[PDB]
Amino acid sequence: MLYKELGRTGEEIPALGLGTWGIGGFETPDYSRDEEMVELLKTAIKMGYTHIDTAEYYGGGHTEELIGKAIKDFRREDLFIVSKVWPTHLRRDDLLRSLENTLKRLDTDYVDLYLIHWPNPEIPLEETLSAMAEGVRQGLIRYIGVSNFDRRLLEEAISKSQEPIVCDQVKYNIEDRDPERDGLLEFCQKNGVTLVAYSPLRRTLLSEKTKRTLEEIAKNHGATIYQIMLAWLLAKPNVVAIPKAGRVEHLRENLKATEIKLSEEEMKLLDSLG
Ligand SMILES: NC(=O)c1ccc[n+]([C@@H]2O[C@H](COP(=O)([O-])OP(=O)(O)OC[C@H]3O[C@@H](n4cnc5c(N)ncnc54)[C@H](OP(=O)(O)O)[C@@H]3O)[C@@H](O)[C@H]2O)c1
Repeated sequence: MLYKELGRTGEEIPALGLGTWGIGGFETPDYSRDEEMVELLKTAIKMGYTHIDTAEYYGGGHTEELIGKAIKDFRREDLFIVSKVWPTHLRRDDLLRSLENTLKRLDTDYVDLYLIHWPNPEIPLEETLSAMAEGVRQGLIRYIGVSNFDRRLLEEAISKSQEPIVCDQVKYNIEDRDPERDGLLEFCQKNGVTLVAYSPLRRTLLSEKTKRTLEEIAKNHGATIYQIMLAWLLAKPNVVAIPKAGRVEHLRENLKATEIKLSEEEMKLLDSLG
């Protein structure tokens, strides 16, 4: 497992996080593979997927419940657990309730990282960030961050927050390159913010052109195309990735991607795909 520093914390985290969207349901709870999913999560944690990405929204709360069971076989302090508050709950009292229920469902006293899941232009950022600071002061949150903030909003968040904003979790992969067009990745890299790439496999939906260049490079490393697209992200400074893998095979395969060394010319060729 590759490790990288989170923001300017002097703390390193696993550079591959464990995406949990769809585990125990999507927008609503799905109780139908609960034992299988708890066992999957335990096996991922045991393989080294100690950085876990979840949200109150996930499975209508049930994803955090399953994660809550799975983490009982491990020392809590060895795990890096990330949750998120949905844009409907960014008002102070709603945020603190969401935090509390997240903690209840995880059955733990704190989260390692807590994110604004999406910005809500109707709720002043300063209010939301100050409520999150209360969470930190109370020992309920170790670090705060944001998600789906463009460069301007990240700047605005940084100016309005007593606590450091350690990351911006955004969509970023071999095809989806809004963080490059926005100057967001450069901003993060110059200002000690970790960019966390969600949908880092683009849910496997890729054009023919990108598949063609991915295949060449994959075979040169005797890897899969998905391994190449993870290694490409991990090769960039300040970039961490959160693939979702509901199968052992993919958990194992994606872990291997942390020991691929792409050449300079392969990096340039891959950069040229979006
Ligand atoms: N707003 C936000 O902040 C936001 C939005 C979207 C996602 N996220 C987070 O980011 C995570 C990942 O994003 P995502 O789930 O949207 O997309 P993703 O990780 O790009 O792709 C997930 C899909 O790829 C498959 N997969 C994974 N590894 C594979 C491999 N080696 N070979 C073939 N297929 C593979 C999975 O299948 P199997 O499950 O069968 O392995 C799943 O269907 C989510 O779980 C969530 O934690 C956050």
